[PDB]
Order: sequence, then structure tokens, then C-alpha cells
Amino acid sequence: RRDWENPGVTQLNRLAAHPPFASWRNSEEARTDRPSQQLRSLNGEWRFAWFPAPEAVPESWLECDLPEADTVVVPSNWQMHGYDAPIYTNVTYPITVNPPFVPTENPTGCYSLTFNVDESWLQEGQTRIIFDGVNSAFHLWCNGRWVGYGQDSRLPSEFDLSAFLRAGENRLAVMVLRWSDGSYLEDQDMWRMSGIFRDVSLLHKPTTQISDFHVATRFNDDFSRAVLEAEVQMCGELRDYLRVTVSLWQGETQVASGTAPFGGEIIDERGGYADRVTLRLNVENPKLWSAEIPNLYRAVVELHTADGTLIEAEACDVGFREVRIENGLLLLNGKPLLIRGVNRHEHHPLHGQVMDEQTMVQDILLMKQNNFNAVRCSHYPNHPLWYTLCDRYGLYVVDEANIETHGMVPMNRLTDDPRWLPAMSERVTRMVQRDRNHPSVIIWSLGNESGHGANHDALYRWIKSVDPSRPVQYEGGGADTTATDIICPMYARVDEDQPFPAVPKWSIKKWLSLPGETRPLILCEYAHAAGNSLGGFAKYWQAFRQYPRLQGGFVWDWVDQSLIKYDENGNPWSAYGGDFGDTPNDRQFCMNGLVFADRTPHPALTEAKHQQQFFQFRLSGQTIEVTSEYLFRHSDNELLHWMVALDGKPLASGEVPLDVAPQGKQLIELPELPQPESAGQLWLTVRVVQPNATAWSEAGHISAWQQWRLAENLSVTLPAASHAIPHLTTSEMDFCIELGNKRWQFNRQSGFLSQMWIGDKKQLLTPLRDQFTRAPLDNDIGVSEATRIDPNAWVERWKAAGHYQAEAALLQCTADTLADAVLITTAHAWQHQGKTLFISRKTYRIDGSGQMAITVDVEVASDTPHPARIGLNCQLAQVAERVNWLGLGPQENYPDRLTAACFDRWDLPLSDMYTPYVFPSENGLRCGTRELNYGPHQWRGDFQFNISRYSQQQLMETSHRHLLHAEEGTWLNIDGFHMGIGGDDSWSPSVSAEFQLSAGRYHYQLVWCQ
Amino acid sequence: RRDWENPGVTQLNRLAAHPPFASWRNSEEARTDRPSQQLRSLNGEWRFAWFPAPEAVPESWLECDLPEADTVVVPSNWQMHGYDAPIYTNVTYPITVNPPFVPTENPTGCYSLTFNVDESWLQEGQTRIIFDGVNSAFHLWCNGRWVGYGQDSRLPSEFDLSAFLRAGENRLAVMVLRWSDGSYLEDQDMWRMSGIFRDVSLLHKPTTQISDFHVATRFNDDFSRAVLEAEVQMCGELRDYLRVTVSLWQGETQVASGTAPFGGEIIDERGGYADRVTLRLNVENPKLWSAEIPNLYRAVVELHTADGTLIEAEACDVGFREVRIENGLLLLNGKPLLIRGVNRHEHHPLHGQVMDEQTMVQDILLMKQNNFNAVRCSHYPNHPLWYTLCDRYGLYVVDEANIETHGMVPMNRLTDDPRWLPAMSERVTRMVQRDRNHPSVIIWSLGNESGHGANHDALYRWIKSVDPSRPVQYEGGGADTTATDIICPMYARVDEDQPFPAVPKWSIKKWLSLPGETRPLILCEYAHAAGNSLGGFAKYWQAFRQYPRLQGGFVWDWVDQSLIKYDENGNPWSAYGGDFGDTPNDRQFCMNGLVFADRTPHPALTEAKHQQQFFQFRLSGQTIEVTSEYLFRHSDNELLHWMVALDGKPLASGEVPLDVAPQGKQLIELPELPQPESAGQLWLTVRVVQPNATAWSEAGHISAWQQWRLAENLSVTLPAASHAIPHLTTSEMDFCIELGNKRWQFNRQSGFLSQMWIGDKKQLLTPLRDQFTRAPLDNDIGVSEATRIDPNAWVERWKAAGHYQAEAALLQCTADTLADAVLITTAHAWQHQGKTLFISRKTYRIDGSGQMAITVDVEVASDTPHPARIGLNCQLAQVAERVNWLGLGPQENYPDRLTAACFDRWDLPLSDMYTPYVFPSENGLRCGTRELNYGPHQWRGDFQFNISRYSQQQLMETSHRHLLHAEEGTWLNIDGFHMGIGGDDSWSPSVSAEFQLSAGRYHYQLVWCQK
Ligand SMILES: [Mg+2]
Ligand SMILES: [Mg+2]
Ligand SMILES: [Mg+2]
Ligand SMILES: [Mg+2]
Ligand SMILES: [Mg+2]
Ligand SMILES: [Mg+2]
Ligand SMILES: [Mg+2]
Ligand code: NA
Ligand code: NA
Ligand code: NA
Ligand code: NA
Ligand code: NA
Ligand code: NA
Ligand code: NA
Ligand code: NA
Repeated sequence: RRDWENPGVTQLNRLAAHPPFASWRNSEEARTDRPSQQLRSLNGEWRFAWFPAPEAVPESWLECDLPEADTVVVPSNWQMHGYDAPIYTNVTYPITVNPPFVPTENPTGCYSLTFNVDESWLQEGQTRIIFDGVNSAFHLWCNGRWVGYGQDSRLPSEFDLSAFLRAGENRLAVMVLRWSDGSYLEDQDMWRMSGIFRDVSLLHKPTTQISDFHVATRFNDDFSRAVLEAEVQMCGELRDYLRVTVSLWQGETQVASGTAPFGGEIIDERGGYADRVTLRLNVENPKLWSAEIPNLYRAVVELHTADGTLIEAEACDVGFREVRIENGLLLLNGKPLLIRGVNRHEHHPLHGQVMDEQTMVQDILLMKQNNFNAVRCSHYPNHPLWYTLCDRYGLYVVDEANIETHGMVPMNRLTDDPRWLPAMSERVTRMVQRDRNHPSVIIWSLGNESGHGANHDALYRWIKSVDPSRPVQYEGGGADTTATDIICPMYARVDEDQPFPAVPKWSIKKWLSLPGETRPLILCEYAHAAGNSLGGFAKYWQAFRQYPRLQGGFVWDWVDQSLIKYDENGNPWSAYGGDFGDTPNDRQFCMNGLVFADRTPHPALTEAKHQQQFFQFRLSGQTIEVTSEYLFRHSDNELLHWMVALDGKPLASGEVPLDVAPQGKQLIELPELPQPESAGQLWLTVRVVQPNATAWSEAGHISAWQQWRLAENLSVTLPAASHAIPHLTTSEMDFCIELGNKRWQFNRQSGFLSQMWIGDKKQLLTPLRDQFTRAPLDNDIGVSEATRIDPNAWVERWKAAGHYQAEAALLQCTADTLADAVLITTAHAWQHQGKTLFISRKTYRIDGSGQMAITVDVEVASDTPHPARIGLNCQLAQVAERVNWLGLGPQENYPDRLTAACFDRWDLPLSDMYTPYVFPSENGLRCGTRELNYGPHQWRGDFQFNISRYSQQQLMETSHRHLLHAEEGTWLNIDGFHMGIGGDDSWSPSVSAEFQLSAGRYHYQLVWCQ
Repeated sequence: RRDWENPGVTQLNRLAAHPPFASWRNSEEARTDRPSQQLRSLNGEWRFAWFPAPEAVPESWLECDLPEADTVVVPSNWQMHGYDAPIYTNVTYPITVNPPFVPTENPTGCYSLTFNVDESWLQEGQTRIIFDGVNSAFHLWCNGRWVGYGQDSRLPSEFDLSAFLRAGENRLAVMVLRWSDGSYLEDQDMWRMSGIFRDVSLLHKPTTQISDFHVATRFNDDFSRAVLEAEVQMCGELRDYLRVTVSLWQGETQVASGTAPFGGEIIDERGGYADRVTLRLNVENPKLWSAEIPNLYRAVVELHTADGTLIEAEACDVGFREVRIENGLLLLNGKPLLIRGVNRHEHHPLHGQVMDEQTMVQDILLMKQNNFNAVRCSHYPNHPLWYTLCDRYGLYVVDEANIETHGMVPMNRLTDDPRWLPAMSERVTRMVQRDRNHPSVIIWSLGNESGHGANHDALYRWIKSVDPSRPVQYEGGGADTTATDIICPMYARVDEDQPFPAVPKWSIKKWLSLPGETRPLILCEYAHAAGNSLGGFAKYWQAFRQYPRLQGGFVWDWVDQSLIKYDENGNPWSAYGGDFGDTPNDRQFCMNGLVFADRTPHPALTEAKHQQQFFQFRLSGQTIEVTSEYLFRHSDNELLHWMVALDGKPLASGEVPLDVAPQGKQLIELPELPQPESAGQLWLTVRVVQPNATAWSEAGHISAWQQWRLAENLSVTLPAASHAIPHLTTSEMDFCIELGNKRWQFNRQSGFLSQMWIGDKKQLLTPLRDQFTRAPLDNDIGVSEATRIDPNAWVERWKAAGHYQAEAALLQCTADTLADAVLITTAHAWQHQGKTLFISRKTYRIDGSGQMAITVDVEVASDTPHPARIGLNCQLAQVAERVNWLGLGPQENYPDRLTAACFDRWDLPLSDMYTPYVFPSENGLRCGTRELNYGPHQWRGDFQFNISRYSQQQLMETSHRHLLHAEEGTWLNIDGFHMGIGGDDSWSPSVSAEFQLSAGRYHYQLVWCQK
């Protein structure tokens, strides 16, 4: 039958979908959500054998264990056990596009388990097996007899085993197919793996059972009153003595309870549902649920007899909240939401796509600690525990159907085909049937990148029809089709339009007011975080706050999809596309998260935390105005700390309790501050600290901050006349300056400072030379490749222009003696193909104080692509342990990504001045720096810098970070100017014009001293 | 795998649905819709063997013919060949409700056919087999190898046989299952049959082929300009030299043509459809399509190479028309429609559910000749030829998905279940993919009586998405759910609300204005035509014409679903539910059409024709105002004939040409009419006649008529004084009156006229007595049964009150002699259980002229259910050939169904005074009669009457018409008053209050004499 090559067959003998069940036989156990003896886990050690195709599986395997089989842990993806390679491809399908057929060579995983079944489970009732996740299709056998078939790797498939089990030892045999017609609907941009990767369990239900139940909550105009409506359905023989009691609890307090026999209201000419009943409970002043305050109630559903004998109980956490779109705004409990979200794939560097609670909690904590309040399940239903955690910790969730056909041409070839409507419908309907009672789910998504077909319109309407409590969204076909309640584009820019034919990405501000448009706009994906990215992130948030209908978006994405591989010495290193022999592959494109795979934060995470702050600030005189962006909570766990420092030197500080109502303001008057003595700039820094620990954070957690320049006193003091005068020694080949124990050497043919001595010790390993290029960031590269060059990408424009090959040609090199100093004047021209790209003119002034004043004036040809940077660089001979600087920090920051960094005196070990991006590139820069200290050296001015043991050259020629080797000494890059990093998307130039170095003429000055 | 017990498996290896293909290899042939050598019919003689279950089918049958098999004609329903019994059940499923399972005893029909295939068909291209209709599921094998599986009994299932055929002889084996999970979606109220009941054919297509094409027509504001857009899709190898040419023709004139290589516009981030192309053709002043004027163009789709080599051609008839709902009105080409429709099941008395062209054409002609302009495909996609005929003849069609789950509890149990969405979606989507190019289809329906489920909303939106050119309707769940663009109730009444819980049937006038309602209202079903029905039909039409948003409805229904059986002598008779041993069954409920199964009209058909007329008339003095209800055509084939007659006697007539624009008016002044001599009522009768023949009618066809009472001159002259005086003879037992050769005998014990003599010949077989009951009509009975009595049904109320068992108690009987006559006075009381139901007081005045004047005054207890009638009856000893009368006719007519009848002098053979309803009941009544002549008798007055060889008692005690036996003499029923027949529905009392005999006291008078 080859059911895995037929979209008309997505399952065989599979039981109906339903909300989480545990079949408690004790009401209190159900109320407290404790372990149920009726729900057994079958996770653990299983038997496994890999075959190249289903035709290769021996028939004997159905009856008994295969000798060649190994014992492995389940859940798991068999690629993580080394049976075959995981494949990383983005858009292009991993198999020949020939629906509904798949390769004859179809990796087949044969799982088997011998386990015990208690007679009490077969004595009566129903015993079913639940596979929460099998990738991508499978056939099931029990004790040698075929049971069923199932597809959709992201939703549970359940089968009744009652008639297949025997008391005692039993054996399950599961044949998992890597490829199936289901694979055509699972083209998500991620590692393509397979196997039983989610829990497997046995559930015992009585014959007369609760087969389904829906919980709804409607409110009055001010939410001061509510009605909890619970529809319950049963299976088994109907009896007049049967009853259903639904009770609501808040902690150990029973808020409400209602009982009724089965039999619903009349629905049509044939009557009503005799096997269903709806209970309605009134609730006064309900504690409302939100990401701000995740208030939860517990609903317990008991199926029992009139005399009071319990048959079974099921239950769920209830969050009282209303989600609705009105007058173009997405409202939660009547207030307009501002979505601080992120897309999160289920990925672990060691276990692949197998999720555990520890990792889920870790992700949620990091998200909330970084001011995120929402997550999108990109791009499939998540492990069931995820929703429980979001309900309790408090996060808004977009639950998304497991439907993505990105590799099709056109993208809607399958979704507009009625023959694929059945398969698609099951992926949407079974997701709704499973997750509809979770309060954290506030929006349903029809899937991802599948164009827009008639099947989308049909399923959109199906959802609106079965569950009007949640809006439905879908981005395919242009982000504003008839299949979405929310304009949800991916990578639409703030002010710039991208008028692509058929599916343009309008500026989000412009999109809102297009003729006839009235819907809210929330980006399903934005701020692509590939490596050194998130440039311009602040521009998005400024717009979200100014425009009511711009209600946020979900960053792409949370975690790098890197996997762990081991080298000869057994040491671990992060691998990406192609590192497993997988081909075709999309290499490093699987890594664009805010955090590394092990959950260590990328510098970009702090920029996100800062822009997503819930408190806004304004300064006027001695007054600080604090505004709360919270919609429901008062600031009952916040105190404001303030500090005033002169060039990093503290002068005053204090703390005031914050008491701001949601949406309110608080004025804080700062004490009269005494005017400082010494020259310098005064800086005011404020931060919001949470004194008390919470379920998601520790005491002392900093949730927001902001800085302001206060008074500044320019230095007018004249330095005392030097004690000594620098001496100039002119030779045919060099201009040497000597002062005390220091020496400076300028080569007259190259025109650069080739060496500096402190005593008899050389300070440089490479001369100080101008630098106009940077090791390309992911954003600079785009999709450009050797095999397929994208001449539009920044890196390609720089290469073609000769930026990376330009050679300095000396135009001038003179030496002059001044009253109290020596002056060296130079002029260089960088050319390529007889084309002058840049011209650098400098003066080096060394005085009796021993300080070297460097003035740099650069000219950049108007017709050459704007340079990545304009600075100087050199390899210092020494290696020091610490780096001290007065500027923006402490973390890496760039021109278009420096709002989170603060101006102050920072000191960190050298290693922290380098960011370990898996794919090496320019990194570790710090901007707005007025003073830098390293070893005996000090540089002063107004510059940007990065310092590390890796040259730009090595970073550019190395593909993986674990292949980098510390070079001799220390490479120093001091830029007068540096180009933005961009990030709106990672396949086209995204650096905004205001951050491009297009001025034509640039000037900067530095002072190098000891 | 028992695929027939799994709604998840509706097919296996079935090819995609698509518009009708023929794969012409010559363009001229495609243009003229001539037979294609590439489309072969496999209809004819097949081998067939019946089995009680699929498990009983021998494996040898796959490889070779079963010697036990018979040779039968295909298409056919095997029940019609007598292999097993056809079952008639309405709502209750014919199988135990246990979805998705069916009985293990599952009638299985094994069809096989040995046929030839030329090597030319196999050397190149693709050869597919096409099964237009298989009931209800089947597996297919070719030369012993399994090919595929398919469900949905009303749409074609196609399979690629290229890899299974060989040059020369080949054998197909088809195992058809009577029951399958598909049966759960096929609970339509009709005979449950099975088999390969629609055509089977073989189609050869080149490897590089046209796999689909959609035709659409858009217009400018005044419809003076249009654009034809044709999206063409191909399968096979794409080549730059491939081309598609779409040409449009109007007869032999080419209107437009366009050519283009494949490659559609950019659709999304991945590009566009390289395998598709859309051609756009401009058409100036297009001839618009409508039921009034079915103008059609022909679109020819040619797949060819750049060098000009034709690969293959497809085509379809194109009707330029726009269908849209705006401001609450359904518009066709910008004009508001008035749906004169009827529901039509595919039924044939001999062939069961197998349709043939002749029967289809016959139905269409009868429909248009009786002023119907629309048909609803109740309740499944029809035989493909149906749409072609509707396109060409001109009828608006509601195409309906094969989905009905009426028997479920609640009705939406399956339609609200997501697990059944797949199965339901295929029934809707494959219907749209097949019929979307037919101009006759103006509305899509999601099915029938399946409640309202989420699956309906999903499919409703799918259709709106894929085809915005047509509105979508569905009646389930209340007729006004979110799954319908049209309020389409079934049996909602005109003024009376029926507030049922959850699914109320509001008065249609009230429904339109409910708070927030804005949609048009068109009844998907109304005017249940069970037997003697359609009472109150005029009330719907008056409402349809006065309310803009009440745009008509579809009568239920076209034809009686009776089947032919043969008695011991080989004589054929009409059978219904239960006559085949089928049980449970819903007996005669399968017969509620406007025409008998053989297409003979029921009397009600003429009432429908009259009320659905396209011309309205008004009279003022000598001026007749003719208003046209046509929306597009001028009256270019109509002339008005007028006639003025005095009590049936023609005094003047003439004819005037009709020249009225659509929606226009024409004034016609009648010539100065000369005053008649004698007394009486002058009547004006006008009729619209079509001088020229049309595609649907013969020359002289009458399309409309109307009558008016003109001047009346009351007779004020007295009759000349008679010569003789009647003689009275009193005996203890009788009062005998004698005059010349006439004699009247009144029995003093009974109080009734027991006998009359003309010469020495007795005139009566049964005394002349009062009658207050009638043989119950279908509407009087409702759903009442002896095993399940419905106390609310009229028949039950009459029975319980004792109307049928009441005995006459003589209260008075006296004789008086007058100067010129004898006067007999009587009074009777009809009682039951000591209850006096009725009291009849009469006087008989026999004068010298031989005339007997009967004056009758009746009292009806206000607390007894209103009587079916109030009159007299008797069995005349004579049997005459003709029946002549001055009154309403010529056809059967009742109080609430007599608008179509005309007042005049009619003369028909006695036989035509009896209506052969399959289920016997009161029938043949003619109302407003002032004079009745039969044999030597003449009756005068103002009454209603029926006359036949069947007593009311026999009609009421006989179940089938073929069991009736002519009684001695002739039964005469003369009523002063008669209750309406009703018909708004047939399961609850539907006779309007104004047509119920509730006056309490009634009076009428008759004069009996010798003609
Ligand atoms: Mg499949
Ligand atoms: Mg994608
Ligand atoms: Mg700031
Ligand atoms: Mg099936
Ligand atoms: Mg042969
Ligand atoms: Mg029905
Ligand atoms: Mg009339
Ligand atoms: Na906003
Ligand atoms: Na990526
Ligand atoms: Na506080
Ligand atoms: Na690199
Ligand atoms: Na109307
Ligand atoms: Na019927
Ligand atoms: Na005319
Ligand atoms: Na009868």
C-alpha cells in the first residue's frame, strides 16, 4: 500500500485528538496535578536497528528482537546516535520534489520495546499508547500484530492496544520512515532529522470515559465578572445515573462547582448531543491572566455516578483572559498588547530536536529576564510541556500548525490544491483540539511559508468557527491575505519599502495605512539575528511605541541551530550545515539566534532586553519621569537606582522606591548635585532593580536602565612646559624620534610607524597602518557564494572595488622640528586597477611629554562602495591580561547597536573583548570610547575599537571558531568610524543609510602615550 | 483493509477531477462539439454476478469470467434487474447507524467486461477509464491486476490504465459495494439502489496534455463590454515551443482568439506556475446568457507547437453572465431574479436512477412549457449531460454537493466532526472542479439536511475562495447560518411562523426583516406536492412579486419516485415504499412530484404554470394593462388573444400583437363591445400565445392567461306558469311525488330521497344523503399511522371526533302541498357518543316544471374539528360517456388551488373527471360550478363537485390506484362548500384558516332537473 506516499492516508486506526489527559481516579490528585498511576511513561532504553529502506526490514523483526540491534535511549533522533547524518537545508527540500513520492532509499528506524502490562489494565477499561512525536511517519505492531499508522511529526498519535496486549510481557515494534508524503508539509528551515523524538506513554481510561472537554471564559465590560463554560463529551454506554461535575479552584479554595447529567440543548431538527453536557460557572472578580501576572485557576472535570462514585477525572490550568481585535487593535483583557516576542525552534546541541523540561525552563527564564513576553512556535506544535510552562510562567504564545512547503514552486502549489486539503486540515484541526484549553495560546497560526492557497482560507474559517476566542494569523502570500486577522510580515523594514512583485514587503508604518487596511500589524519574524547582528533594532521599537497599530513582533530567532561534533582529541566544537557530509546544505545559515546553542547569550541579547524595557524615562532639570508600559501590574517589585559620575568617577547616587500604576507616571526629583571640580562630562545612569526574587528571576535583577549626559566642563587648562624636547634623527630610510626611554621609527619608503621602543623592547609586530575593511559579518555576506556570487552583497561590492586588495602608495613623508616637538607628515593613496579608492593624510606630533598626537584626514572616492571602517590597526608585540576603557560597554556594541551599552569605566579580561561567533567575523568592537588602556599603552580621543589575539585576516579566512589560533601579540583595531552591522534580514544589504560611511571626507584624532 | 469502512480512505489511485474532456485531435470537431474518436463509450453488455458480501467473491473472478454470471446492460442499478430489493427510506438510514461501519452482509455486485484496445492507444499517450457514477463504492482491476478504489456515488472516478492494458482483448473487473462509509453522507430521501448507474468510458490523452482549464467572464458597468479569461493547465514535459490558443466563437463566426506560451505571472516568493497560462479575450457587445435567452459562445482550447502542430483540443459552451448579490438581491446581469424553480431527483420508473438524454430533454421541455426557469440538483451532482442541456435550453441551476446526513442525531454529528472533513471536502471540491465552466450553474450548494457543522463553514469559504463568480447556499442548521449567502429555508410559510427550537421556520416576509438580516430569501424547498396538493401556491407568488428580497423558491418536487412492478398477469403498476419487501420503509412518501413517474402531469402542474407566468395583467374599463416580468427579452414571439363570453357562449374575440419591453407595460383597449341579449355574467379571458415554435415549444403554445368578470345582468324574468301540478301520495313509509313521467320517493324512516324515476327507470343506486367527510388526501394524513397515530393530523381529528362513523338521526320529515308544487321538509342530526356534530335542515320543492329545488342549511358544532366538506352525495344508477359543466376547469381544482382554472363551458369524457393519484384520495373536484350535466340530469346552483366510478369509501380504503374497481353506476359528490387541500408541507396541518369550514352555519341550494 505504501501509505507513506499517499497524502490521502495520513493515519490508520488512530484515535481522535483531545486535550491533555491523565485519567486520574482521585479528584484531589487531579486538582493538584500530581502524577497519575493511569499514565505510564515508556521512555527509557529501547532496541533499535537502522535500515536503508522499509523493504530491507526482515519479517522476523515483527516477532522478536533482531540480534544486530542496539539498545538506545528514547526519545531521541537517530542521527544524534550516529546512525545516519542530519541534514541542514533551508528552503530546498532534502528530497527530489516529486509529490507524493519519496526516495526508494528511505532511512528506516526499527524501534522495539519489551515491557510489562499489569492485568488490572486489561481486566477492564481501555489501554492506549501515545507517541507524542514520531518523525516523520510510522507503522505500529503489538505482539506481532499490525495496529496502525500515523503522520505529522509534531502532534501525538494514539492507538487503542486493549485487544493487542496480554498480562505480563509484551513487545512493541515501531517502523519509523524518515521520508513520507508528510515531508512535503514539513520543509521548515532546520536540521532534518527523524525517529521517536518525543515521549511515548500508556494511558488507561475506563470504558465509560471523558473523551474531550473545552474550557471557555467570557466576561462583562469591565472584567469584574465572568462565566466559565465547560463542554464535556463522553464515550461508552450512556446511563441516566451518570454525572459530570466541573469545579473551579484558586489555590485550595473552591471558587465554584456545578453538576449535571449528560444531554445537551437541542441543536437541530434531529435533537441534541445526548453524549455531551455543558456546565456554566459564575465567577465574581476573577483574577485575570496575562504575561505580567499569570494568575491561574484549576478546573477539575469529574465523571461520576449519581450516588457519588468517581469514574475518572481530568483537569487543566485555567487562565481568565479575553483576546480580541477591536478597531484595528489586538487587545488582551481590554488593553492593547505590545508583543516583545521571539521565534523559538525546539533545538538542543546534543539531543537534536528532543526537548526536556530543564532546557525549556532555562529558555523561558532567559526570555523573561531579557524582557520578552511572547514566543512563536516556529513552525509546528511544541512538546506538550511547553504550553504548561508558558501558562504558569506567563508568556503569550502563537501556536502554529506543522505546515511548511517553502521548497515548492510556486510556494502555494500544494496549499492551493484541494487534494492536499485533507492532510493540511489534520495538521490544523488536531493542533486546535490539543491546545485549545491553554491560556498562554492567544493566537493560532496556519503554518509557515506555504504561499497562500484556497486550503488556507478554508482552514482559517474552520478555526474562526470552532474557536472564536483567538485570532488567526498566517504570513504566506503577502502577509495581509484573507487568511489572516493580523498583518504579520517577516522582515518588513521600518521606513524602507521592498516592492517585490506579488508579495511586496512594505515599510510597516506605510503598510498600516494602505487604502482600506485596518488590521493590527505584528511581525511574525524580524531582526534576523545571524551572528554580529540586530543593528537597527532600536528603530523597530521606536516605531512600535509611536504607532498604536504596530504591536510588536517576533525576533528571528532564539537559539543557534548548531550541533556538537568531536575532533580527534575528543574535544567538542559547534558544527553547522555540511559538517556531517550532508549535501546539498545551507552551511552557517542555521545559526541566527540571540543565544548560542548552549544558551550562552550573544551580545545582541542585551540590546533586545534594553529596547524591550517596560519602563520609559525622560529627564528635565532635576526631574526624572518614569512611565510604566505594563498594562495590568503596579510596580510592586521595583526600586530606581541613580548614579552620577564624572568620566566614570562616582560623585553621587541614591535609590527611590518605584510606585507607578500600569500606564502611569512617577516624577522623581534628584537632590541638588554639587558642581564637580575637574573638567569632564557628567553622566546620569538610572536602573530599575527588583529587590525580591520571582518565579523567573533572582533578587537584584536589573530590568531596565537609561543614561543622559548632564553638565559638561571643557578642559581649558594648559599643560606645564615639557622638561625635555624630542630629538629627530634623519636617515635615508627612516625618521627616528627619541625622548627619554622611548623611541619612534617611521619608515620613509612605506610612510608608516614601523616600530616603537620602550627601553630596548619593541612594542609592535606589525606597523601602524590605515584599515578600511573588516572581516565580513553574516549580514555583509548575505547569500553570496563562490559558486553563486551575489554582486549586490556588501562583501562582494567591497571585493570587486578592490577594498581587500588595495595597496598603500606613499605620496608624502616629511619630518619637521618644532620648538618643543617633532612633527611627521604623511600622505598615502590606496589604489586598485589604477583607481584611487582612499587617500589618508596624517600628522604625528610627539612632544616633550612623550605623547604622540595622531591626526587623520581621509578622502573616500564617491563612486567606490562605502567602506566597512576608517581607522588604523597594528599588531602589538605584548599580551596583557586586562583591557580597561572609558566608553560604551561592557559588552560588544556597534553604531547601529549600541543603545544598550552604557558610558562608563569598564575593565574586562582580554578574552571578553572577543565574541565567539561560530562563524568568525569582525567582532568585539566597543564604540564611543574616549580612553583605552592596555599594558603600558593608553589611547585617547573619540573612537571605536576591538582588541584580540585574532587578526581581521584570520577571522575572514576561518570558517569555524574552533579553528582559530591565537596569534603572537595582540591585534588592535582603532576606528575613527565604523559602518553599521545591519540585520533587518540576512540576504540583502540592510545597513541603514545613516550608518553607512558616505561622507566622503573623514577626520579623527588619537593620542598614544604611556 | 476494508477501505469501505474508513472515511479516511475515499479513493486510491484516482486521478484529479476536471471539466468534461474529449481530447479532440481536430479543432473543427472541438468547435462544433462533434464526437471524438479519443472518447470511447464502454456502455452496453457487461457480465454481472451478485454476491451477499465481498467475502463471498471468488478469487477466480479476477482472472476470468464466472460461468454463473449473467449478461446485463450497463449503466444500470442492479435492483432494477431484480438481483436484490431497492429500499425506500426517507430519514432513517437503511443501515444500522454505527459510523464508519456497514453491515457484514453487504450486497456486492461484480461487473466485468472484455473489450478491445488498439495498439495506437498504447504506443503513445495516456489511456484512462472513466466511471461517471458508481453506487456506492468500488475496487477496480484490469487484466487481473488491482488498479484503484473510489467513493462518492455522484461524481466521476477516473483511473489511469496505461500500464495495465495490452493491444487487443482486455478484461475489467469491478466489485461494487452497496454500503460503505460513503453511505453515511448519502442519506437523501430516495430509493436506495446501487451499481454502475452512469456511463463508463475510455479517454485517450497525449502525454503532454491539457489537464484543466477555467473559463470566466467579467463585464463593465452596463455589460456592453466583457473580458473572457481562460486559465489553462498542462501536464507532461514543458517545452519552449509549446503554445496554448483559446478562440471564441459565436456560431460560425470567430469573435476572438489569443495565443501564448506557458508561464503564468509571479504568484509568490518562489515564482509562478510554469505549467499554466491565462488568456484574456476582449468581447464588445457580448450576447448575454440567461434562462430567457440562452445565448452561447464556444471556447476552443488548443494545445499545440509553435510550428502549428495540434497536440490536442478541449472546449466548452460559454455563457456570458454575471451572478452577484448586491444590496440584498441576487442579480443576473444586473437584474433581480425571480426564481421559478423546482427540485429534481434523477428518477425513472423503469431504469431506476439511470438517466438518459430523452428523459432529460422531456423534463426540461415540460419545465419550460410550464414556466419554470430554474432547477435545484437535489441533492447531488447530476449526470453530466444535464448541465449541457440546461446551458443550451436555458435554466438556472443550483449544483449541490452529494452530502446528506439527515439520519444522524443530532443532524450535524458528522459535519461538525473534523475527522469527516476530508470526505466532505472531496464531495464539494470535485463538484466545483467538474462543473465550474457551465453557465447554467449560478449557485453552489453545500449539500442537504446535514445540520450545520464547522466543516460547512470551511467548505463554504473554500468555494468562495476558488470561485467568487457564484453565491454559495446551504439550508442546514436554520437556513440562515454563516454558511449561506442566501436565506434558503424549506417549507417556511408565507405569513405563519413556526418557532421550532434552535431551527425555527419564520414566515418568509418576517424572516427578511429580522434585526440585522440583509440577505435575499429563496426557498430551497416549498409547496410540497404530495398527491392532491399545492393548495395555497398563489399565496407564495403574490409574496414573491410584492417583496423584492423574496426571490422565489424551488418546488418539492418534480417527479413521483414510483417504480413499475408487474402483477400475476404481467400488467404494470406503480409501486412505492414497501412494495419490494423493503423494510423499514416510508411507503408513499416517495411520491410528491408535479408529474407522475412517466411524466404525465398531475393537475397541480397547471396551477404552477399559471402562478409562474411571465406576464401580469390589469383591467380598467376597456383597457387591458400587460406588464412584462421578463428581465432581458422583448415579447417578440407573443400575441394576445382575448375572448368575451356570456355563460360560456362566445360573443366576441380578437387578437392583438404584444410588443412589451422587459419590465415594461403595454396598454390594449378592447373594441366597443355590444351588449348581450339574455341575462347572465359576461367573462373576459385573455391568453398569451407564441405564434412561432421555439427549441422548447410548438407553435401556438399558451404561456399565460387571466380572466375577469365584466358586466352582469341578473335574470329578473319569471318562468311561464307550469301546465301540470305535482301529485303527493302519503304512505306510512314514504312521501311519493309524481309529475308526468317523473317520480320522487322520500323514505319517511330515513328522511332521504331514496329513489327517482324517469319513465320506469330508477335513477339512484344509493339514496341522496349529506356528506361531511372526504377520502383523506396526503396532506390530511401527514405522518400518521395505525402504529403511530398523529393526533394533530386532520384525518385523526376527524376520526377521533367521529366524523366518519356519525349516524344520521331523523328529527323531522313532513310533506306540504302548495298551489303549484309539493314541499318536503327534513332535519337530521349527526351524532357520535351522544355528541351532535352536525344538523342538516332541508326543503325540497318539486314544481310543475319538473324541477326539484333543494335548499340546505347546516349547523356545525363550533367545538368539533372543521369538516372536510358540506354537501350531498349519491350513487347514480347510470353511467354516461361525457360530463358537461359551466364552471371552473377544465382540470381538477380546489378552493385553495383554483387560480389556474377558468370559468367556461367544459366537456370531458367521464374518465378525465378522475385523477389517478397513485395513493387514492378525494380527487377530481371542480369548483365554482353553476351548471352540471350528466346523462339526463342537470344540476344548477353554485357548488363544487366530483363525479366518478369510485366511492369516497373505496378511495379511502384502497392503498394503490391499480387496486381500485369501478363501482356500479356513478358516484356524485356535490358540495356547497369544500375545505382547502393545503400543502405548505405534508407532516403538519397546512390548510390556511380562510380555507377551513369554520363558519358554524352554512347555506347552499341546488336545483335538480332533467336536461
Ligand atoms: Mg501518507
Ligand atoms: Mg522556510
Ligand atoms: Mg540610551
Ligand atoms: Mg472509505
Ligand atoms: Mg491478448
Ligand atoms: Mg432528507
Ligand atoms: Mg385569475
Ligand atoms: Na504600538
Ligand atoms: Na537562518
Ligand atoms: Na516597587
Ligand atoms: Na570567517
Ligand atoms: Na421578489
Ligand atoms: Na416525500
Ligand atoms: Na410579439
Ligand atoms: Na387511500
